[PDB]
Amino acid sequence: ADYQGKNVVIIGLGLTGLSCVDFFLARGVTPRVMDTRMTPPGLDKLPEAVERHTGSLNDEWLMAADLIVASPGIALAHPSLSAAADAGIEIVGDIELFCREAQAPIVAITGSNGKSTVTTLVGEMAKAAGVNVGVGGNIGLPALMLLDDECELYVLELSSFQLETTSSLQAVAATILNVTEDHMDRYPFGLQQYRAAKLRIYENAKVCVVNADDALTMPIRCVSFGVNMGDYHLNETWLRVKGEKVLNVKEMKLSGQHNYTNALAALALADAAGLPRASSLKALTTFTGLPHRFEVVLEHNGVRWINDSKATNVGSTEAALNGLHVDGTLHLLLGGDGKSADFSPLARYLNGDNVRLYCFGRDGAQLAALRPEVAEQTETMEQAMRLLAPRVQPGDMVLLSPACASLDQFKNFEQRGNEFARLAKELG
Ligand SMILES: CC(=O)N[C@H]1[C@@H](OP(=O)(O)OP(=O)(O)OC[C@H]2O[C@@H](n3ccc(=O)[nH]c3=O)[C@H](O)[C@@H]2O)O[C@H](CO)[C@@H](O)[C@@H]1O[C@H](C)C(=O)N[C@@H](C)C(=O)O
Repeated sequence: ADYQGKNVVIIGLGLTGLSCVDFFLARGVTPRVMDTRMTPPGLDKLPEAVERHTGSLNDEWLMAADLIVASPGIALAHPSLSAAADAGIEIVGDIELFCREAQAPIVAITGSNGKSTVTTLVGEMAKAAGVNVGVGGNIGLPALMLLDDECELYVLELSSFQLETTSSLQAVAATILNVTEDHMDRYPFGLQQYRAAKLRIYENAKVCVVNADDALTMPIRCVSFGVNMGDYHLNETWLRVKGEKVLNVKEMKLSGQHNYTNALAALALADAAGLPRASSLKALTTFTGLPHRFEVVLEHNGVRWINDSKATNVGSTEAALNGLHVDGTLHLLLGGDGKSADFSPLARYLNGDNVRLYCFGRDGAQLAALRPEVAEQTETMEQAMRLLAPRVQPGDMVLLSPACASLDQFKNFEQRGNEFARLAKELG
């Protein structure tokens, strides 16, 4: 697309907003940038020639714009932004800008849990085939920074927020891995509205890949994956495609059923994107996992300290707890900004004599109320760690799986996971 001479306004001075500033500058367009945060993180890195407005949205800028580029962290329902939409002013996000520019097939992945794992796996499968692949999006590397003429395949992790502002995505293969309650602070029409954002990923997708065990992943036919059913399903555990064994999961470094269905989803996408299955299976055997995703950061004196800081919603923490074997006591850390989630689905995991909860952050009290007689509540994760650490015995597990966003107290979930790992190494 061509932006020359257009009045471009970017909302968001984070990672996305900075990559858009550079995008436009490289195209001979100086945008203006605003953010409702008084001192947003990207303020320091903004080129000096770019006008910026912080502490609020600027309606004079918004109503004057030819194009508004909204970072995923601003709600389209923001009254300033709905006013501009009502005036007919075009509003896109960075993924939309990317789709207009990208000149290779895109594999697009969203879901409440499993997103980064499946995105990375497809990237590894591409690489195993010798394909020049760009991997980014919500996984952390702004998509516009992937744009490269030598690139042969793009693998995008996409959030519901990013999908809301995207209209030009025509994925070669698209999946919603699963839909579970998240971001309810951004969706006042609840689960179905959230689901509706995610369902945009299927629009104009050549192959849609659905979770046969999750009805909400299906369009209101798709290739399916599931546990007992699906085109890609599980059979010691085997990955199968239509009844034929393709991989004994003992070859995988990843474990857990939810990761075997992740592997199925990734293989489905890779097959649809045309990647050779043999090299795709190869990548499945090499991939060791992601940082902050059920990551053992210390195993010492018969205790494992596990960094699952990436568990920022209830479904993710369920995937940690569901089927979890612990020889002694599980010391479970929960806490942060729960984004108005119902935490009560976690209750069925917290029974018995071998569980201790340490709840912190903004929604610490609602987390501790899950089972009051086994729960401590502190203000911070550090206080919680120093509380639990004396109590830890050989055989125990210490699990940070906080079911919450970290934004109330931390820069991001990575920072939260790093601080846990330092304290584990200190106290363990
Ligand atoms: C909230 C969000 O969608 N974050 C994704 C985004 O990061 P970026 O730094 O660009 O975010 P942003 O849009 O500036 O928003 C960050 C924070 O700033 C706040 N913010 C943002 C703009 C504004 O004017 N006002 C304001 O208060 C937001 O509400 C949010 O609390 O773009 C990055 C590159 O694509 C992503 O990696 C990053 O995903 C993270 C890791 C995430 O938490 N995503 C959510 C959606 C999730 O996975 O569930």
